[PDB]
Amino acid sequence: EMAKPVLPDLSGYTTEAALKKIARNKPGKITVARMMEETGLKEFIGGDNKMAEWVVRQKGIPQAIMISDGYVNLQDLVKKVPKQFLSEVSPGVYVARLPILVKETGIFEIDSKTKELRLSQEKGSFIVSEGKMLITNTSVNAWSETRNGLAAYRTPDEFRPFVLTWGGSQTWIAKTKMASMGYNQSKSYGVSISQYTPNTAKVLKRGEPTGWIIDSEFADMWYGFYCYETRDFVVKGNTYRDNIVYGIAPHDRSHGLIIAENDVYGTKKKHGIIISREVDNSFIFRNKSHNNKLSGVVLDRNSVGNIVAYNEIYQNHTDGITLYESGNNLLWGNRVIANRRHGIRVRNSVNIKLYENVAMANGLMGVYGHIKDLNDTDRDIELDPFDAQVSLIMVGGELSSNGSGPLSIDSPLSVELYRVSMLM
Repeated sequence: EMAKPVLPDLSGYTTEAALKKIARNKPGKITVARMMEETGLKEFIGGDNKMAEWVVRQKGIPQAIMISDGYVNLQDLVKKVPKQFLSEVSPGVYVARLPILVKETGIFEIDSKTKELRLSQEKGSFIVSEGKMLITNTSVNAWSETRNGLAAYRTPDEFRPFVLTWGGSQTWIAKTKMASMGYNQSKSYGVSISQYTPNTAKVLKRGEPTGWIIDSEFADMWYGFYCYETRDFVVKGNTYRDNIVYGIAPHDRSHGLIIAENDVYGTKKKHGIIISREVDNSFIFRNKSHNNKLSGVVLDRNSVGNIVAYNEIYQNHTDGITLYESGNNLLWGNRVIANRRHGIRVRNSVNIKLYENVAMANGLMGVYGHIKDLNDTDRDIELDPFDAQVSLIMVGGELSSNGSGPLSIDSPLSVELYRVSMLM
């Protein structure tokens, strides 16, 4: 019998507040130099021996547009960078034919002056930032010069331009549209916020990256959003639609995240929203997650101490919410409606608290709890251990009109139920 959760205040996460976030007074230095001189690029590309695909895209030794030692905007880049590498094809509309690296001391901005920054698929363009970067009231899209359109998704391994930020960086995106980014390659999922690989991290010690993404739209992305060892990142007021694998997908010891008031739908292969592998102490609230190929919302691989609250979770093709091996979480007052399978499913998770959830008209159970032996499976039990136990407490809310019944919990360690409505 606890009190309603205290959810983080979202009032200060606005475009106006984001504009006031970078230092524009000290102009920066613009260089077109070699990719493989830079840690920001080697870190995910690999050694000199991995440079060939880039040599092919660029038809020469691989280069990048590099920003450092101060502030640079897109309009600045256009003037100082050769037209072959960054062209204005119509007013406000640019095509980058090289990648852009914001170095550690760089500060990079795109604003409403830019109608569209097109990143060339053929030429191998992408955006990496180790510094400060702000993108507002504009469009950054993965662009196919061959098709003269968006680099629309076709196959997992086909390169598409992406955005990636490294440890010690800070990023703010607001009122921006991005489409067709990312593919099945490390750090290249689409929009990725990431700490350095552990080897590079024990050296640089740059500390975890952070930032906001607000009131923006992301479409046809491999992952709408991805992060790795990321702190207090904010994702609010966005639309993630028709993305490929995942809508919003925090990973790997990220924490303090705020994922709120997003509308996530139409995910083609998997989940609307997933936090996987020790994504702890985060907040998932007031989102709509619907019509996704698998679950509406997933907590995976020992992702603990989270609050999932007041989300509208409906018409997903499997579960509303699935908890996989992720104990000690609170689900408060979610409305989980008309998902094809279960409303809320809990596998191998203990101390799950279900308070005031409405689970209605799902195809199977309203709430389904079970255990499963994961030893003879593809699971790396060293990296991701598990315990075949399930336990939960349910208080209030309502379970009704579900296809297979209100609840089923098989072989529970313990289940307590208090004043849950289950209508006949």
